[PDB]
Amino acid sequence: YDIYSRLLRERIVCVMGPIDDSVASLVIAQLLFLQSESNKKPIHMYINSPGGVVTAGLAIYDTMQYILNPICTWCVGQAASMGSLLLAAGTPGMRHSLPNSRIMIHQAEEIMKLKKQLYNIYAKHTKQSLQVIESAMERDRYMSPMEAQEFGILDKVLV
Amino acid sequence: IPIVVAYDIYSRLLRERIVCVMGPIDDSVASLVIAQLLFLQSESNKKPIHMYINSPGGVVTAGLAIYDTMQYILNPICTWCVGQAASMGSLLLAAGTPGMRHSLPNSRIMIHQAEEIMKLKKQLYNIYAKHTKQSLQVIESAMERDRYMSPMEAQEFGILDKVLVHPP
Amino acid sequence: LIPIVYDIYSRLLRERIVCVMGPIDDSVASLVIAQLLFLQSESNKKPIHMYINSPGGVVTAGLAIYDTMQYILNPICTWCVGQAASMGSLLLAAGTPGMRHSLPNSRIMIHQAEEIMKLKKQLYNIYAKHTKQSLQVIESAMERDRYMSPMEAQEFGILDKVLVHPP
Amino acid sequence: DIYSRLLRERIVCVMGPIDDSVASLVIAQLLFLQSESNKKPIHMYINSPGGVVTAGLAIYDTMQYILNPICTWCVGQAASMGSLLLAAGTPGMRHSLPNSRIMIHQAEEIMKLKKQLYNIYAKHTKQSLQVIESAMERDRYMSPMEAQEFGILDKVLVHP
Amino acid sequence: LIPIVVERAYDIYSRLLRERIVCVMGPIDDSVASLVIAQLLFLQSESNKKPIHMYINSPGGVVTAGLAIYDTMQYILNPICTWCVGQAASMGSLLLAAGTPGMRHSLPNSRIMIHQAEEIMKLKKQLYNIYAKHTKQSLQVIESAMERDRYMSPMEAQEFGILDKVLVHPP
Amino acid sequence: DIYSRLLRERIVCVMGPIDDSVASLVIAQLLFLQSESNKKPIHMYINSPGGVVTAGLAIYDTMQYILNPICTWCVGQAASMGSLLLAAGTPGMRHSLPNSRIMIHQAEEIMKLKKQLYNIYAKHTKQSLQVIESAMERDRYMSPMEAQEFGILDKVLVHP
Amino acid sequence: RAYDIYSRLLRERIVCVMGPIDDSVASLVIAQLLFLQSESNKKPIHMYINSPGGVVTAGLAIYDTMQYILNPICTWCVGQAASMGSLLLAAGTPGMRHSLPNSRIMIHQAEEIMKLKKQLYNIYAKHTKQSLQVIESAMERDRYMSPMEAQEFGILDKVLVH
Repeated sequence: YDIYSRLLRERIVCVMGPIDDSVASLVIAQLLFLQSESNKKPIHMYINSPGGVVTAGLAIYDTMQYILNPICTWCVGQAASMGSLLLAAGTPGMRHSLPNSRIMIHQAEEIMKLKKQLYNIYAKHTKQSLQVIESAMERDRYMSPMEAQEFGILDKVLV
Repeated sequence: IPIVVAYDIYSRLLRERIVCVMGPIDDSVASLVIAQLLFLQSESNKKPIHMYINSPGGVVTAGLAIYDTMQYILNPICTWCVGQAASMGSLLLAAGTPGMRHSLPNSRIMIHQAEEIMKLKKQLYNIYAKHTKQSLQVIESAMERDRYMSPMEAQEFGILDKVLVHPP
Repeated sequence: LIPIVYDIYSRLLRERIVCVMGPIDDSVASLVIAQLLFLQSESNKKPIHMYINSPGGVVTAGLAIYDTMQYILNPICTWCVGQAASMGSLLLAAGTPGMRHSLPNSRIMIHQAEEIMKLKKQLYNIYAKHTKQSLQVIESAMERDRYMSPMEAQEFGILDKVLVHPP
Repeated sequence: DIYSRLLRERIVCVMGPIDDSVASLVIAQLLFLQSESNKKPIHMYINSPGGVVTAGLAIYDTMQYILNPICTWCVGQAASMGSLLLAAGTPGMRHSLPNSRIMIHQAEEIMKLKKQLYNIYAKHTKQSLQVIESAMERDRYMSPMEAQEFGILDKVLVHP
Repeated sequence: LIPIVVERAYDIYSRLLRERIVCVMGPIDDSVASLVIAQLLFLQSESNKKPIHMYINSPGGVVTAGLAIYDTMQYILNPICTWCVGQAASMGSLLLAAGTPGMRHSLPNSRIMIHQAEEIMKLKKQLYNIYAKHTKQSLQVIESAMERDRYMSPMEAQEFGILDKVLVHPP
Repeated sequence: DIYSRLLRERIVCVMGPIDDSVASLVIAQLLFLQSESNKKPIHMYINSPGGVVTAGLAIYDTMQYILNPICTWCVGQAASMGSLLLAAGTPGMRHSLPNSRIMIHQAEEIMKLKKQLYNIYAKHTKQSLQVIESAMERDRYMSPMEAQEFGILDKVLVHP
Repeated sequence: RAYDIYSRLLRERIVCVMGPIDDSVASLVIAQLLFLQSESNKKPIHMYINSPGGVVTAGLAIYDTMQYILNPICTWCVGQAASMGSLLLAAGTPGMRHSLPNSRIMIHQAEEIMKLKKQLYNIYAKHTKQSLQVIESAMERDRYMSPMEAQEFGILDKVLVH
């Protein structure tokens, strides 16, 4: 057992380092395998992502929403734009984050269309309207997890 | 890369009859996927295979190689789209057992891609028509247009069979 | 990389399925000939399947594979997958007459000091021995650089049968 | 692996520059060892020229999350985030061998980022904010004996 | 990568060593010389009389590495069975001729060539003498023929004395 | 593996540069061998052109904390930090082969670190600090016989 | 392939020193040498040399280990032995330094270079029985010596013409 494999036995899936197509392949593979291992038990996902490809991160967001396990997401260190989506996509009520975490939401025409999809999915999961998020995506700033608990991304900031 | 107990994670999923086609379609990916399928079809003549696509494109002859073997295998084939199925990916996506080319709601799909390339394009046209039922000039118009499509819109063109907003 | 427990190619090798995929170089020539001589060691009458997907290759490595294929008594079924270009077509042609197959969309193509023109006569000669067409016929085919469909490969004798679904 | 045989005896070797890759290994060993037991401590060997700021924080809050006592041994150089991790050891159990060197030194999020480091240093070293603010600004490696009066180490060890 | 056929599982090359087959394939190097020399020493320890088959496909290589292989080939008391496949050019031709007489072989379709710091001369003068010993040709025929740059058919090499049989089937 | 076969026999090979990477392994191997036996000798073989000072200092620190007698064998050259390791063998069992090549030669912070090097040589070579000053200034490798009179070695052996 | 047949060759006490002598090769060679002495203090060791020389301070580390050991060392030059590699060839036990019929041998390779040059001369002089004057003159010359020239020089004892 590699420690990553030992962790996977306890249904802990890491996402750390920039989300590329290869990390997505491993994360999707583990998730599908963890679903077939159990259609009931939770899965824990640890997010430390400085960034990610939009179509890669969208594939993981799809897979998480279209899987029947409860997904608990933990912010360790930083969840940049693509990671903040994946954090906010964990099952509502079970999105934890560590005290000194850093969250950032901010990121031709097809890119605007996909960016429009991101606006819509962020509005659903954080339960803000479209216009609130339209401004909050525009501001290129990190935020502390206490502000993110109020903004609606996190549920409980864990110390 | 994770291990599971000693199978690699992919080696475990291959037991669940799942073929991961990700990344560019190249000779190695085709060689590996063709070989995977030959094995899986030797384990059963009837059990549906699941092929999961996230691919930006690839070599035209490589995608045709997987397409050919997909036709020759007797098993049913679920073809799922996670992320994107561009260029040759859309042919592999279209090539599943008609009626069960499933997909995931936020995917993005793109059919768009001397005389060898021209004659070869007239082959892609015919095979898209057989799976998507469309007419040849319609395909040539759509293929000529370079813009992503949605899984709702993809199902209206016929490439996808069912978007799943969740497991049913 | 490769699905392992005893990767898939060792697993395919066990059923006498010998891949030649990617270009034919001396490195792959060394491996392919070794597999053949092993498979002849375990059983001599039984079939061997060779799957060819090659864009081309170094002429002297393919020739090494070619006369190795001739040397063994096994019937060698060749399967053309995506490409049999240049030497791949010659390796495809080397199968036991009747058993050189293609998938319905593969592209087959035979176009390629003093030794190179002498090497080409050998290529002329060896294509002719396997395709039964005349010598000037083969010199006319390879002078023009074009890919040709599997239906045409049947009439030229390179294939014997294109298989959409098994009989 | 001599490294994996040191994991059986509850030793985590944070050596080399701190990066997200080093962070993934380190936090994973820590979470595993807590699952093994909640009583026996974790021995942490720090030797790091430098570190990604958010990586070192990810170790620290993982450090402070676990119920284990964490024995922190500096060997060689514990610098920048390595000094946060060196301070991050449980109070009463921060060690060094006598030849080591230590350095605390290191867009509004950068300002808030540097600010949150001040608070954590103040919590564990118990020095006031102005003391730590000036000290981090001083680009100077400190000797362990200076670090010990500054409070970062409980014990400097000569021939234990 | 190499197909791992199971038996403990051997590489396909390790399987062929069991059958006493040494694959000298690719450009001859100091590393290939070490690999090939070690295999030959192990094979004599394996059997003091049973033959050793050497498959040669070498575009050439460093002469001082080729000679190191050839020297052990001469030293080893077992019969050696040198098969040309593909090509045996420059130093690979010397090993092709280094097998026991009447047992050096060539596939019907191989291409063979004997054409290749003043040691370059004294060593080249060495190569002529070893070619003279093994091909049974005189020194002058070798001197003039080695300067000709041209691959030779297996029939021409047969009549030169390098190889003893070109066949189509094992019989 | 051959190197781990030597570890079974209590041999630790500092072969090549003393870099952060190799210091981590040698420290780890040393801690292991202290646990295997609390009394049996530990043998060290040195062939080092040099390395980074802070990593060599981490090796020296551990060698001093390990209780056991450390036999330092010079095999090849011991340049810069390797000679400090060689001089840090427990007195009475610092050895070298006849044809070995030995070399002690090497901002404010480098000065401070280099002032540390002086004393650690001084207390092990039994030389006055001004003497270490002059003999650490000259860029010249010295024979094992010359090193014995300076104070680095104890025996220059030709056969055991 | 490379490193398990050599593990087999370690079994019958053959140490392959091939490729340029670098400290990694030198450190592995001495590690094998001490290990083989640890197996038996009296049995022979076979050394196979094909090296286009290498780094002098590590070749002296190899050379010093060879004079250290109790087991007799037999050096078999194959191919070419150059520079520092020729020092290993000379340093086998007198009476056990051999070569193939057509190997090639060469003895040619700050104050440290000058001092290193002097001590190499003593080693060659001790094991080859020449005068230091002969070694100076013979070490300047760049030429490779034939095996028969090397036997008469005294570097080697016997050539395996048989």
